Amino acid sequence: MNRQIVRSALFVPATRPERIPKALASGADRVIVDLEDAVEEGLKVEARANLRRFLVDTPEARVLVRINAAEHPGHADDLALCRDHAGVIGLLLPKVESAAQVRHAAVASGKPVWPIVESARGLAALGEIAAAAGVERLSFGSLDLALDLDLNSGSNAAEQILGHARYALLLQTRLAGLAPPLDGVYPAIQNRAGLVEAVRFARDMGFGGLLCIHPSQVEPIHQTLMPSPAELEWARRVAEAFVVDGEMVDAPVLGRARRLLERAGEGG
Amino acid sequence: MNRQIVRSALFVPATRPERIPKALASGADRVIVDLEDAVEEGLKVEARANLRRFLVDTPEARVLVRINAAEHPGHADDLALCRDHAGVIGLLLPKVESAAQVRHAAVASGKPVWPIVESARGLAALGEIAAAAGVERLSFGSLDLALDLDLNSGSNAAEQILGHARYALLLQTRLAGLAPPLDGVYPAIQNRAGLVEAVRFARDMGFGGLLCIHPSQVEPIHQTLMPSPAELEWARRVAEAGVDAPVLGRARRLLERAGEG
Amino acid sequence: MNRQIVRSALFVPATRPERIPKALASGADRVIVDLEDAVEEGLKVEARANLRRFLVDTPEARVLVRINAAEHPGHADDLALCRDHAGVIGLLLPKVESAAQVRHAAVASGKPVWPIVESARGLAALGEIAAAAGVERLSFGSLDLALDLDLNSGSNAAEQILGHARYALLLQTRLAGLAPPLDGVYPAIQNRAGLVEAVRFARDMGFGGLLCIHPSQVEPIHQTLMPSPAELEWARRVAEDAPVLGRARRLLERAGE
Repeated sequence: MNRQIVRSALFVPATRPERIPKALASGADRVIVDLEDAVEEGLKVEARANLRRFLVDTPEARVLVRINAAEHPGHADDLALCRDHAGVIGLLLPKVESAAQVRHAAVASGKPVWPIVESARGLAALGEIAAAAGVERLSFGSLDLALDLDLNSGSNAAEQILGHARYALLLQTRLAGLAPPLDGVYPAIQNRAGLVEAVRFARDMGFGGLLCIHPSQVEPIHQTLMPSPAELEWARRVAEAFVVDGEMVDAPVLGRARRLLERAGEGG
Repeated sequence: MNRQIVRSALFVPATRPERIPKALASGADRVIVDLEDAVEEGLKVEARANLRRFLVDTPEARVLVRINAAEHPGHADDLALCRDHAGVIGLLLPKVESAAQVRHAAVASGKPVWPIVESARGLAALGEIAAAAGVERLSFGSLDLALDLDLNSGSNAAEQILGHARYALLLQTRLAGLAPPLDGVYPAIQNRAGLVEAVRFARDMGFGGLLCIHPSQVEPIHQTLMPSPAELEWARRVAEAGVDAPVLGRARRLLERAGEG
Repeated sequence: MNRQIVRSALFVPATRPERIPKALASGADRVIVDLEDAVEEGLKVEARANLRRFLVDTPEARVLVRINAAEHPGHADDLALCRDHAGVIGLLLPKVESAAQVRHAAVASGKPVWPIVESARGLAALGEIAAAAGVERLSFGSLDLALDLDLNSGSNAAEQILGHARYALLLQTRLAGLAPPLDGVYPAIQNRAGLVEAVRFARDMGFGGLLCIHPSQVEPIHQTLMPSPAELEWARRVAEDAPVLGRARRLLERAGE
């Protein structure tokens, strides 16, 4: 919901509507139907129609939508689509650089916004962005930010620089009282070992999950985020409950126990 | 005093005043009597009484006091204890989240304040906190910060995040012209090798010392901060002569790190 | 060029004017004649004259000049030297701490300014510094910053802190639209392996090049920055999107074209 951990948010282009149910069947916590960078300019109207048809034909489906930003002439149409279909439970706003951009998207759609930091200018304004009314949680465009800062993506030095963006997302999350952020996409679909390392690092620094681009990435993300059997056995008992193994059942312990349950996908 | 290196600041819970003597004789640069985290809510009123009894009974003792946070009902009573006893030479303000909290504590106690940065809010306001009137030096609550940001304490990623926080504390120390800061408590009392690593890393990035939780940690901390014989020879000469401001200042820093401030 | 990659900027002390021609033939992208730290206080006036005579005697020479900081009594004379010689194509301003220091140097010299961030104060005011009129690009004074922050130079902890400071230069470069910055001097002239690693790390985080202190450092810097065969192929084609043109140009400049 607007406060649980999202372990995985899987992109699927609106140009491939047959892949939308496949994305939903992958077990990803959230599916993001993309109308933005994965859809060539000449196919945006067709893509929007494809998404409309999916939502009308599958009313129980729940998805996020990555819309075109305000500079694009289809921004209003994208927002209207988000506004008019109950199945759209939030939208990703790319290239976010101001609080105003967020508010416009949140009010026009009436839906929660996930600002995606993709530039240095967005990072510099993250304080105001994160504090904007309508923001659910933050994420960032790892590749896009690397390009904006002329980094050699994948290098240790680039990761050190991206660490600043990560720190900012984590700090602003806490300051603004947002839901757990998502780490950026790990693009090497064939490198399962590398994905696991990326997930471990994100988890260890307080991210709830990762943005992802192929159904095959879901299993390893979920596996790496999963707490131990012992932590879950304890967490479940603490959730129900009070003295549970010694400590009291206070907000810090429920927040702890309930965070374990959400990392295991046993929230709500 | 308000400018020297403090290599070690050892905590002793106010519920255990019988342990204060050992702390004061451990060689620790400062002893901190704690009224906060190490004292259960139900025993805070009592713990405050124990400290007050220790101060009156031991008028020569010199200690720091870690008071309860600003939003705690006992904050005023903690500040009154710090104000009324000459043996209290400063107070640690936990969970500092604004310059305004520092000012209230500084004016009410009339004693130097040591803000402990241990929350995101604290980091966000570190510029104004460090520059507030009454601040002696900053300290880092690494474990509390880790909890506040949901970090996996001890992991490589967590250490990267804590690096961002340490950088803020060190940069603001310099900008605000504060005395050398203290790095966080290393909790593994039975892991000397771990402690030594934590001290050397802290020292290498400009920290003056570490907060500590058991007398046995004082010796390894002091040993790891002790400058080499070479540094001390050179330092004692530059001191006797007192060569520009920064250079002479570094000579003193070496002498203080050797406990010859 | 005021917006190209500078792969290497080689320091030569003004007390050694005879070494300037060697530095200018080393292949270094820029030569920096130093009037600051490499010159003892008692020789600064003599050194300034050495440079002036060198510039008068050698009009085709193109150099940067590292002047004395704003608070040094010779700051005005150093600036006048930069103003009066057409061969001075820019100046390095040490221990920059305000936009006002940059504007003073830029107006008094009429030349581009290269602020050197070497103090906590400079870091704190970097947004204003980077945005000041006359700034070409930023450079990092890692050894002087390590002194200002009481770091143990060369240690892991010190490099972690320095990394945080490097980020500020990289971020402000992008926000202020400056030319590619230069990373700090790698002091171990005899450790070629360590130099190569320092250059690779710098390049990977977005630095255009390194400040250097010996001509033997130039070749390894240029070789480490040299893109692969495929990267240039693509770069040469795109030469013969606006941000893509920027990346293509960056590649060619890293290859010395």
